[PDB]
Amino acid sequence: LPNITILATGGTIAKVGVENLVNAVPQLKDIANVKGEQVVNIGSQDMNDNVWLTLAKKINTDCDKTDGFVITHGVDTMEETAYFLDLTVKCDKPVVMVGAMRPSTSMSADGPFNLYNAVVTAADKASANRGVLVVMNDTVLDGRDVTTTNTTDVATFKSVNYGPLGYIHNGKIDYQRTPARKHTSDTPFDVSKLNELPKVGIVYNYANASDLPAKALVDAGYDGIVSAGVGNGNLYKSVFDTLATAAKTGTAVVRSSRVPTGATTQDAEVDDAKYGFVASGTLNPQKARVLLQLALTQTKDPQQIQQIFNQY
Amino acid sequence: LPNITILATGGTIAGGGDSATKSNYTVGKVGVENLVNAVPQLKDIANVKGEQVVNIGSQDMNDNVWLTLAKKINTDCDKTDGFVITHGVDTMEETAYFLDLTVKCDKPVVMVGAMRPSTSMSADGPFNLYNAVVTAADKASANRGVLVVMNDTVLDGRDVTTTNTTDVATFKSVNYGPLGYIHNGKIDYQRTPARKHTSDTPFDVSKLNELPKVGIVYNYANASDLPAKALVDAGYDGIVSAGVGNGNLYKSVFDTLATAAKTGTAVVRSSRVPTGATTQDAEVDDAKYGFVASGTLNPQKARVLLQLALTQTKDPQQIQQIFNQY
Amino acid sequence: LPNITILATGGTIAGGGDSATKSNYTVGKVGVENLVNAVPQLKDIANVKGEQVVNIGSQDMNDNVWLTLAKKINTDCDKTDGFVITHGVDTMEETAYFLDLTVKCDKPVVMVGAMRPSTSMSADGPFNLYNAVVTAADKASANRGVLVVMNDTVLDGRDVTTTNTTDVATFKSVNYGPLGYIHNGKIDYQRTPARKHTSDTPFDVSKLNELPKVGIVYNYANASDLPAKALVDAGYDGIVSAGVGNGNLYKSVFDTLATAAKTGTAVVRSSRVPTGATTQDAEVDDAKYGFVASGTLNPQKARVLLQLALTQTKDPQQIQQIFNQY
Amino acid sequence: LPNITILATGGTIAKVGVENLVNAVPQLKDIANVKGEQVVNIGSQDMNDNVWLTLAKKINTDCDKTDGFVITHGVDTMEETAYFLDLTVKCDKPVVMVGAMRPSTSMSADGPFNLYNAVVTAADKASANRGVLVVMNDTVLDGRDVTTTNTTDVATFKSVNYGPLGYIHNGKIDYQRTPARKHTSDTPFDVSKLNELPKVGIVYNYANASDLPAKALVDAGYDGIVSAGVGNGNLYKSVFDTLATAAKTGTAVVRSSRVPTGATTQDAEVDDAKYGFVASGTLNPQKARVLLQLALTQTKDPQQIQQIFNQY
Ligand SMILES: NC(=O)C[C@H](N)C(=O)O
Ligand SMILES: NC(=O)C[C@H](N)C(=O)O
Ligand SMILES: NC(=O)C[C@H](N)C(=O)O
Ligand SMILES: NC(=O)C[C@H](N)C(=O)O
Repeated sequence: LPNITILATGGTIAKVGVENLVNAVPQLKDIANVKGEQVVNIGSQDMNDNVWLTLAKKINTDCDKTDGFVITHGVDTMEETAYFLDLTVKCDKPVVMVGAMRPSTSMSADGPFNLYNAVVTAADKASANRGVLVVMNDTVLDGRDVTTTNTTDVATFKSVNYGPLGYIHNGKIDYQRTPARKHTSDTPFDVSKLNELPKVGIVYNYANASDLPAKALVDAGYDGIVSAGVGNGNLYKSVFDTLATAAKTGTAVVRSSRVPTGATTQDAEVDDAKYGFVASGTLNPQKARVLLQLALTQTKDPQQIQQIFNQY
Repeated sequence: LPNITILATGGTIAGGGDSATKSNYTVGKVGVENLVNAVPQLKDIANVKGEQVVNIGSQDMNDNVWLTLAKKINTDCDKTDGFVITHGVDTMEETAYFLDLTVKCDKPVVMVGAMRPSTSMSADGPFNLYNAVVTAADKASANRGVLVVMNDTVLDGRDVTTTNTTDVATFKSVNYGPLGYIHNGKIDYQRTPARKHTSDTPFDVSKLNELPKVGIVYNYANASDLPAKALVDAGYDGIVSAGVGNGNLYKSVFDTLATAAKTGTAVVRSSRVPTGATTQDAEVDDAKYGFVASGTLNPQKARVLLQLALTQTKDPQQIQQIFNQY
Repeated sequence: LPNITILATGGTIAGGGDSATKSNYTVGKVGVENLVNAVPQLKDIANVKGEQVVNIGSQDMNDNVWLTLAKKINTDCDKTDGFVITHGVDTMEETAYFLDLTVKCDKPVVMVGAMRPSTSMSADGPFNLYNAVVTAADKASANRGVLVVMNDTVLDGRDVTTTNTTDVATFKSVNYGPLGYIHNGKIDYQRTPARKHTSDTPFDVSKLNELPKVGIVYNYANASDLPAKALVDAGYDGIVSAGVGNGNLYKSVFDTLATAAKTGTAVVRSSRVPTGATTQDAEVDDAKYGFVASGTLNPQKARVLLQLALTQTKDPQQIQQIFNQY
Repeated sequence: LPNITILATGGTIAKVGVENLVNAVPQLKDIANVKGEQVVNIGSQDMNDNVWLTLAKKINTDCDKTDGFVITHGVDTMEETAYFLDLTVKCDKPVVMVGAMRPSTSMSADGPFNLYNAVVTAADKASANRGVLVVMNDTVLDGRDVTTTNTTDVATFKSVNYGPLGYIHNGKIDYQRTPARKHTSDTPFDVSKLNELPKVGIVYNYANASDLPAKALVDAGYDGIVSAGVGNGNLYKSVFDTLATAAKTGTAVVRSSRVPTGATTQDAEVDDAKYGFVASGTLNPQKARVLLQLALTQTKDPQQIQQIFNQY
């Protein structure tokens, strides 16, 4: 039976401790020897750079001591942690994240079977070399494309652009897809000796949008700003003016979109080369922030950041 | 044949690039007469009159174009059988909900745009405009509130949103679904929005020169409170939170909006999550902080209702009631 | 607290396997009392009374269980405040539309099932049944026709379908969207089906012992006409075509149904395609062949309406009118 | 510039001849030298075994004479032809199928840009070794998972279980996925010397379903029957009884589902081993018929057919 390490971080799936979660699912003994460690116990709405750095280093350090990792986490920023670990984890043994939309005490609580299926996924050797995974609602989702689509639905987690890697049925996964984008040990991002990440903020676009958010970030000397643009990454004129300034003043600017699916493209309405802006592609704002932080540990050059956004 | 007025505001439906193949284009560069003349079959279904209100990308849409549109429809109601509004896709869902809450004309108001420019191969704008006129000319379209017609579908202004950056099929009513489908110039309506719209709302913009100041802040891991603080320091009437999950806030953002709400800033919890209600009775004690829960209203759509709510009241209980009825 | 009757028919909500982990299970093996007793919180929202009508997998649902359900609801209407019907997922969308067209009780009728057996880890059935009772007990649920409540969502019997073989979230109203969403025991209704249902339909099954014979044939490349010929040779009252695309037929299948329609078999074009109307004024001259276009009705749902239509009339024009109103 | 062969078969994208279709899109000269051949001019509702056999042999024979193939086809059975060619084509040069929901003469006709994007896809060398493709609505879809989801929508074609391979924007594709299931030259199906396929029929399940369709197929001595089951591939009792008989009497039986997404699984309500039935997995009825016909050119053994349904 596989040795599987659960790293617990909190979320609705749990204040409840790592060992209690395991004990609630005695069928885990059927498929793995599971050891639990508490990393934090926080709502993922309070997830932060320090936790991300902790997790990346803990998995990188303990890779050779276990066969697989399950990370119990909140739903709210699961998609941000998953893509951060996707880009920084050098362990090519399965790393699976799981949470729950309903608490332990709720009718038809989703947590137990979710944890079960996450351990099935971490225990499957076919799961190796697919990068960091999210397993929710009997589905195996790659850390780059996966996102929460509904505020309360148990089926919230979907890979809305490129689809899932595999479905789980009766403790077995039929894997039919693997992410082409470079992940884990195929990325140059090395966080082993970092204690902080570049400061990257996100501003929202809408009708009559204020430039004051964008100006507060520039005024604070932020390393990068992601735009949650309208439609194909477009910018209200005030926000465009403040970000045009930012980009030629030592702030990297990424155009993403508030629109829940599809790429922010080059060659549409915005001359990215003229402004020194970067097109996020299918990365939504919060994912674009992840990659922009990491790109900025290697470069400040807008053209080299665009190459990163085309590769990872 | 019914009298239909097109009020043009620009958008990619009125855009052009130098190639029919290349994705490059500039917006709001073609007049309404040009859009009308690219749909020769329009004569078969309506007496079309075009007026050019503005010629902008909807990325530059603003309060003043909203007040101008609402006042014009309300003023001209008795002069026409229906309105079509040519507009950009990017903020269509915002304009549509604004007009849905402020127009008192109960004759069909239909918005329409296009994802491909007028210059491109298989341009979507011509059939979209044909289908928007069909809808505007349909007696059954009346008393449904303000509509968006895109990709053979009639959507209500409240739930309608753009779901994809490039796809001609992008416009969907992601929570409650479309009102009807258009085939061969006919509509089978099976739904009407229950939320109050148009002549059933108390919002009157006929005398208004401006709208209350409402901003949107994004939540994410390690979110800066600096955007929230910038809006509070400029004395904003309202802030909408694009929350994570069921409208949750990073602790820094939480503390700044809690403080803001105690000095009388209106604060609405919405969600960055593309579908589902931001509910009461979740992780946030709204009554305790004087916050308002957006329901199915996404952050940009919650702004619209919060701006109009702040023209009646600054009370968080009464703003909650408004978010439960409109 | 309102009086709610559960009429149990079996389904996976009443299923069990020897493992909480393994996918193996057998259906309709648990009584209603057992389902009631696994939802202790039901006492908080209703006075629940269970009656076991049948105990079957919905894969074995049939005309006689449909007549038994409709007659029982109609008979007992005055004895209760609402009905919940525990049923399998597989044919729920068929039963739901049958009852939507035949029940004259305008008190909430709510159907509910589960994708995981009662024995499985994170079983969906207990919260599903809680949420089906909430809906049945909600005064606002009345006059909406027959409902399906699954995964925190209230769906109308006409548009509701199962979209996934295993997913707890499978039930969706794929053309016109849900009626409301349930959070913390409360419902925000924003839609009601416009098609006529319940006390607005002319269909009366109170005296009926049987339903007219209606079969379904599948279209595909190189489709055999043998299924179609088998139904015609047994003198079927109606055939529904699961067409390709916009309800198109392979030429062999076409020729057999054309022939059948000229001897008085009712023939409805539906589509194997999971969303969208099978329209008139496409590739098939329906008036020429005496065919009927199903609209948004999928083949199994078109059967339901064709069976009930054939109890009033065998005329293709009047069956077309029925498919345009119900 | 790539040499690209268009094989025309009909559909709404066209009675209009192969050369007229090309001439309507003069921008094709920008991206390929395109030669057109008329194979048939039929509505794809009348697609048939003979056409499938023609196409497979024509592409296999002409592989070395061109850089890429585009097949113009009706929407209605596009998903059946695509999966047939996916399994029988030995050319690992791009094979792209395209159609249109609207005719040439319609307002905002989709055909022109659809054909353009199909040639972009056939001309891209990154398209090679992904198996037979469908390009519709700016999307590249694998021939196995792709299906029509709406009767009239231009965006009808989707890979509803595993998602698309790539999006097309400005004549370029960002490919992020490839089908894992074995296709083209990785399959043993060889149709080069076949003039007919095994007779496989499809029967529909619903409440009070007649056994008469299933009995007519058995009575005709059909080689196989696919069940479009209810839910997870289940069978109305009458249909189950007639198919239990078929399976032990020289008819292969495949359990598929009328439900538009998800696998028909083993280990649910049906003892497949006891009945000698095969579970289709994510193959819908009409796709299951494709693979069942081809499996039956190699074997009649239910256990060997199940292995085929687990591999292709
Ligand atoms: N269901 C959840 O996990 C929500 C919670 N606020 C979290 O993300 O931690
Ligand atoms: N397709 C479009 O219309 C996009 C454009 N930027 C607009 O919103 O005006
Ligand atoms: N989940 C389910 O209920 C499936 C079952 N075969 C039924 O329809 O009775
Ligand atoms: N749009 C289409 O192609 C439909 C047509 N009946 C076909 O498949 O040939």
